[PDB]
Parts: sequence; structure tokens; C-alpha cells
Amino acid sequence: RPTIGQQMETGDQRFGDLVFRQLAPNVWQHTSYLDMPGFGAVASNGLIVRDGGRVLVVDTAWTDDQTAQILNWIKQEINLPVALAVVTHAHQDKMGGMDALHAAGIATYANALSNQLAPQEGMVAAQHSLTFAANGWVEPATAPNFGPLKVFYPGPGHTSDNITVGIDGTDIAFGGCLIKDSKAKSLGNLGDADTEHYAASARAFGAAFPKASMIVMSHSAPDSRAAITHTARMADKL
Ligand SMILES: [Cl-]
Repeated sequence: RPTIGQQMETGDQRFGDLVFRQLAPNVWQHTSYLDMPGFGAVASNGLIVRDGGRVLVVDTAWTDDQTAQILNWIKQEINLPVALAVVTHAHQDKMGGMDALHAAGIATYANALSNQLAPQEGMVAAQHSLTFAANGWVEPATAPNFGPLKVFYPGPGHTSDNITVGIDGTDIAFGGCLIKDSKAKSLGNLGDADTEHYAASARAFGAAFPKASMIVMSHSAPDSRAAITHTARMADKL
């Protein structure tokens, strides 16, 4: 029962300290929890995607141990190797578990800028850097064999390095901490945010994946495209 993050609902599978929810035949959401100190549990979500005989991960859990539990769940439930992981910015809820991925021999990718900020944010950098074009699309040579993951840098928003990921062959796109749900009362932690550019960045994410109907985000259950539009409206007020 987290203080922040979606509550458990029908069909959620508890596995150790984590929760897994199937979103599509080949896509699952992973959820892990961190107690912030007298405030209670904060849930954070990422994705697991099956692509033929391999698995792709978006975001770590908060900690190495939680991330190792995600790999255990994949081993038990899917029993295919993880080819790579993409982390969406250099903060604990998205990159806290890097060491567990590396110990497992999984290739890790992040925005070059995330890797550059990682030491200052108390994170371990990914082993490979993604770079982006002037319109935000990933340079394909930096994202080799990404299968259905379509990586897009929408512009500075929640952080300057935040990236997003569409799942090709599905109607799902992942906004990470940039996007908050359609009924959110705030944009969350704006401590590292670009308030000037936030609204345009949120709308750019919506425009990059214009037919994604299921929007997955770090701290709420998957939502409609109203998550994008509501996030942008909140950001318009900054
Ligand atoms: Cl944050």
C-alpha cells in the first residue's frame, strides 16, 4: 500500500517485494517500492518487453536487490535472456539498480547526458550512450538491435536528460517521470526540472507516439493519452 504510486488491483502479481502487471501479450510493468523516511512507500514503474527469444527492460528498480528480483521474475516467468536495458534518466528510481544489471552481464543504455550526470546524481552510468537528433529521435547507430523499443528525447522537462520509449507493434508508450497521470494534482519533484520547456517537452512526447493509447509512467497505473495532455496543461502554468 504505497503512499505515492498506484495501488494493487486485480491481476497484479506479487513477487518478492515487487509487483508485476501484464499490459499486453509481450509487455509487463514492473513495480518496486522505496520507503522515503517517515512518508511511506513510493512505487516506481518500469517495463519488460518480450521480443522473440529475448527480453528488453526499461528502467531499473530503486535498488540493486530489487533489480535482481526483476531478473529473477523474468527467469521464472519468461525464461529468456535479457538482451539490454534502457534507463530513462539519472535518478534513483530509474537507475538505482545498475549494478545488478551489470553483474548479470546485461548491456545498459542511457542518454549520453544521463551518463554524464550519473556521478553527480549518485548513480552508476550505463555502459553505452544514446544520442539524439535535433527533433528528439535517437540516432539509430547508438541504439543497435533495439527491436521494438523506439527511444525519443522529448526535450528538458522533469530533468534535462529525461527520455521516453515507445513500444513498436503495440499501443504502449512509456513517459517515465516526465508524465504524470490524468488526475494528478502536481508534476511531482521539480527540483531538477526545466519549467520553461516542460510543457513543450510533454507535448513533444505525445506527438512522437501519436497513436499510443496506453501511456505508462513511473508513479501511476497506465493511463490514457489524457495523462499527456493533463501533464502539459499543468506545465503550462509553470
Ligand atoms: Cl525526482
